[PDB]
Amino acid sequence: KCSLTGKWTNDLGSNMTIGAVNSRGEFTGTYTTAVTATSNEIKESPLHGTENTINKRTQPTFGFTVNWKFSESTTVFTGQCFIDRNGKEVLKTMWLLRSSVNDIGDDWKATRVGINIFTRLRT
Amino acid sequence: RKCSLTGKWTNDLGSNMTIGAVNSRGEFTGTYTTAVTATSNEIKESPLHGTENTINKRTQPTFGFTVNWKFSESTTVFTGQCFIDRNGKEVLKTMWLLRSSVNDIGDDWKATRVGINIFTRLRT
Amino acid sequence: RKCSLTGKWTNDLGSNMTIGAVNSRGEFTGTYTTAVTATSNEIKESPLHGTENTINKRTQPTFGFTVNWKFSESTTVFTGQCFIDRNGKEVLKTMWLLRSSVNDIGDDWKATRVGINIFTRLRT
Amino acid sequence: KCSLTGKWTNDLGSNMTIGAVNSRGEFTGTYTTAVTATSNEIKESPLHGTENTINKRTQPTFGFTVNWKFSESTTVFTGQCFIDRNGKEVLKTMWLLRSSVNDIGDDWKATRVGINIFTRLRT
Ligand SMILES: O=C(O)CCCC[C@@H]1SC[C@@H]2NC(=O)N[C@@H]21
Ligand SMILES: O=C(O)CCCC[C@@H]1SC[C@@H]2NC(=O)N[C@@H]21
Ligand SMILES: O=C(O)CCCC[C@@H]1SC[C@@H]2NC(=O)N[C@@H]21
Ligand SMILES: O=C(O)CCCC[C@@H]1SC[C@@H]2NC(=O)N[C@@H]21
Ligand SMILES: *[C@@H]1O[C@H](CO)[C@@H](O)[C@H](O)[C@H]1NC(C)=O
Ligand SMILES: *[C@@H]1O[C@H](CO)[C@@H](O)[C@H](O)[C@H]1NC(C)=O
Repeated sequence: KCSLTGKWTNDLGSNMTIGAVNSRGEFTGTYTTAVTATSNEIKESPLHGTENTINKRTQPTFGFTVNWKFSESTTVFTGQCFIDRNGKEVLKTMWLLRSSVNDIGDDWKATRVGINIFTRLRT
Repeated sequence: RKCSLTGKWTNDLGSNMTIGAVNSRGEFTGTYTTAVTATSNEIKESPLHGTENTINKRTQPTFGFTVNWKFSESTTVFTGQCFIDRNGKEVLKTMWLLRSSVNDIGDDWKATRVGINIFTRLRT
Repeated sequence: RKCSLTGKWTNDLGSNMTIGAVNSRGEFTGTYTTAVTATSNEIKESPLHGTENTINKRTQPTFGFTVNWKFSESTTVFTGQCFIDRNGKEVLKTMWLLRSSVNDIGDDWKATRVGINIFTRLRT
Repeated sequence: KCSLTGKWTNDLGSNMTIGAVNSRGEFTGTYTTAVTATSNEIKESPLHGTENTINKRTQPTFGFTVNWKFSESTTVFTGQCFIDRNGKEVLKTMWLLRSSVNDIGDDWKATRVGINIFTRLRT
């Protein structure tokens, strides 16, 4: 039931747009982040993921990657699409954000972690 | 010099991956062979797809990828960086999140397991 | 103005904590009442002990604390910051790691679950 | 078997010293980190934790907090003490590091995550 294809929003204000998913579970899309950790003018980036098909679960598991266009940075999201009591969709995700570093000896700090909630937009 | 994602890699738990191209866009897919599971099902090669960052031609770009487990309801996401070590050997330093499937959203809080991984080239 | 850890807090899952002093050192202990479990055992108030940072008198210091689950083999660690919101209400923004017990070190990779939590004062 | 009381070292080079643990599972100690994320002269800080007693497990679960003396920063560790095949002790931990921020609206990036391995020192 829960479908990833469409236009979602975050508790941070981000805007993601996913296209349709396949047979292979794959989808594509674009992210418009509203916050950055990088001091660079934010720009609409592409996200590539995949959705789980293992059994027609009305509430699949998903993950996707964001290739930031404005940072040497990479973000990954994983989560599950849930069907509320309101009858409403809900991505409950969690993400890891890697920062680019110049030494294997500094990598240990290269990574942050958090959540995000996505919902849908009207119209 | 050149840290390409492309190639065959193994990893600290025994797991093994195989990654292909990398478009002019960093996009790339491959397969995954875990060596271990949180679940109870026989392992099956699973497909992977990711993107390599290229926003200031760096010789050790970051990357990320999803793994669509074939034998399971859940999914894992990996993010790291392609380091060129001192030995001159490439070394993927990585980290993931394994998202398990839960029946009830009020049970979400527990579906997320976190970990590391270090990949090293297989290829002789 | 003043974000003290001291007081009674509840949290987004229903869980509830009670924290006491805060020495001249930030050290402090209290109890914990989870509302939910990864395990199968009846819940029992568990003890907690932490430390509040005070290295440049900030009005919203960071903190951390461990929870020594009484009904279980495992442990959870919380770290966050004591925000003074705009409503003027304190708000603990937090995050944890729940370390489960495993029998075999080769099974370590899966013992770590990660999550959030937001605490809000109970006290009327 | 696995005992936390003593002097350990990391894969980063850090030095921690824990005292004895109680009956309540509690211990104390001091951390000497060898890397920082903060640009401040590093200084030996105090760590307060607790160890799990729930059944005499020769391989308990532990967690402790580090009140950094040189940063507005807090670190938390959790892990398990393991008894190797070599007969040797091994803390396999994982930590979360909170950075101090000035706005609830920037908190989302306030947190990094990683590992650490501790072993023992000789002498
Ligand atoms: O700092 C960078 O290099 C790019 C940051 C991208 C924004 C991150 S993605 C995780 C979190 N969720 C969002 O929507 N934005 C921040
Ligand atoms: O147990 C499942 O739900 C399928 C997971 C398959 C492997 C996970 S991905 C994180 C960790 N590292 C590996 O190489 N494999 C495990
Ligand atoms: O299931 C166990 O092993 C005991 C865990 C008790 C509660 C965990 S701590 C993280 C999460 N947030 C809560 O308030 N409780 C759970
Ligand atoms: O940057 C700060 O504010 C203090 C950093 C303390 C060092 C951290 S603790 C996690 C990781 N492990 C270590 O031993 N050091 C880094
Ligand atoms: C997303 O778009 C909505 C309206 O379509 C807007 O109000 C919000 O500010 C946008 N946030 C972005 C661009 O991430
Ligand atoms: C820890 O001490 C050892 C020797 O006791 C030393 O070689 C190492 O550099 C130290 N690291 C620190 C001070 O964190």
